[PDB]
Amino acid sequence: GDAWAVGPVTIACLGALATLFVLGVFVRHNATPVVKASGRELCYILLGGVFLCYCMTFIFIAKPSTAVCTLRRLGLGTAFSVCYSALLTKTYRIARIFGAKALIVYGSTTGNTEYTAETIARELADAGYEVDSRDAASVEAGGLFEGFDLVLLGCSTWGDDSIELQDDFIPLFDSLEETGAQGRKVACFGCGDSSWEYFCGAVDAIEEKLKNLGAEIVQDGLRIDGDPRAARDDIVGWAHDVRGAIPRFISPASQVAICLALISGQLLIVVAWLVVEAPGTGLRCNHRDASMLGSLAYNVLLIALCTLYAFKTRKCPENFNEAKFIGFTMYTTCIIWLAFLPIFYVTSSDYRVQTTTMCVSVSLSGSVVLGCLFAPKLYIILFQPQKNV
Ligand SMILES: Cc1cc2nc3c(=O)[nH]c(=O)nc-3n(C[C@H](O)[C@H](O)[C@H](O)COP(=O)(O)O)c2cc1C
Ligand SMILES: Cn1cc(-c2cc(C(N)=O)nc3cc(CN4CCO[C@H](C(F)(F)F)C4)ccc23)cn1
Repeated sequence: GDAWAVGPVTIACLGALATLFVLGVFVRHNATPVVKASGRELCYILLGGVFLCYCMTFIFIAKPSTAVCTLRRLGLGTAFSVCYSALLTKTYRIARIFGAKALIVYGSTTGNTEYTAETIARELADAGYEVDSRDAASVEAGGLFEGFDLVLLGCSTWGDDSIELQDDFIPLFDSLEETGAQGRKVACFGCGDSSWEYFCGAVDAIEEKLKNLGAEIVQDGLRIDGDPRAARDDIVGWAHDVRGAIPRFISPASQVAICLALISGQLLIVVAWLVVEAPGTGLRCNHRDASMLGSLAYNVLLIALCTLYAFKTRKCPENFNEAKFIGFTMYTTCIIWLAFLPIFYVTSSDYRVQTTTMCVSVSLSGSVVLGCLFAPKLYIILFQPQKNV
């Protein structure tokens, strides 16, 4: 009578041993760039989740009792939640540190502010910003700041007996109300000369109109004297605090925190369910998974939210394109869940079939995380150590 359990137990043991091997390779090479360069704590949380997926088999195969019924209810949702919260936090981290995007609008005649913007654009590019540099002469005011996390306005000072903004910049300055500067993080720069009474008067003028509109001036204006090439060290130095506006780093403790919050969401659903509907029997558990689908809905949200963010952040090259492999993991995950959920529905009337299918789908969900995400990571660590130094 235990024949039906041989196949699922074999998968579960092979899968558990693979997950342990992956953890072993990772912990042995813990300070290595492949393991350190991304969400290290998140990849250990993820492995724990994959280990729990395989272990769920032993709970499905077990004879129903108060303890087994508790474990099943609590575990099915939790196992998945650990995986999909670690994965969502990984893509969320990628989306903040590389998702960030900046816009540079400059007004230049002799190419001085046009050079300042080029060297600023390079420094921001180096900080994982999708930088877009645009001359003011070829800029239309209406909704120009929309979609941008950071906006840098560059302008030289002109006018003989008084201050005057650079020729190309004036229309943009005149219709500044229309760009969407309210609540936007901004910073001004510009080239001028100290032989002139009002050194960089254009910067002061732009800073002040931005202030009235309700813009968030992150840093004080960069006012350069003479040739910008000789003040290059201060330009790049100014770029060090403008890049700071949108965080370029989420701390290891913060990653763990947001991941633990999302897992806690599942816990609260399935613990609250257990206290309302007391676990027990009388062959079968008292409260089936179909009696309350709130645990499943939460994991479907996590999968949906994750797959959205994974696709949006796919082209990121950080940590040997881990973003691409999270993509594959997630596209494969959707396919498993879209194929199995209808099977469970149309098969709900045969318990041994439900149990057996659950052993296959939960383990397959684990195997996909090991195959798409970890196997490529493993191949570099073990067979390409020169690429891991
Ligand atoms: C007609 C004229 C007016 C200027 N007025 C000012 C001024 O009031 N304040 C200032 O700091 N620089 C002033 N300058 C200096 C220019 O801003 C400087 O040459 C600048 O580096 C040009 O930058 P751009 O290539 O970005 O246009 C003036 C220069 C000229 C010839
Ligand atoms: C890949 N994979 C996901 C799971 C899984 C996961 C979860 C969860 N807690 O996150 N809860 C499940 C509940 C059930 C019960 N069905 C009874 C009849 O059908 C119903 C519906 F609506 F889905 F059709 C639901 C079945 C499978 C569940 C297993 N494998």
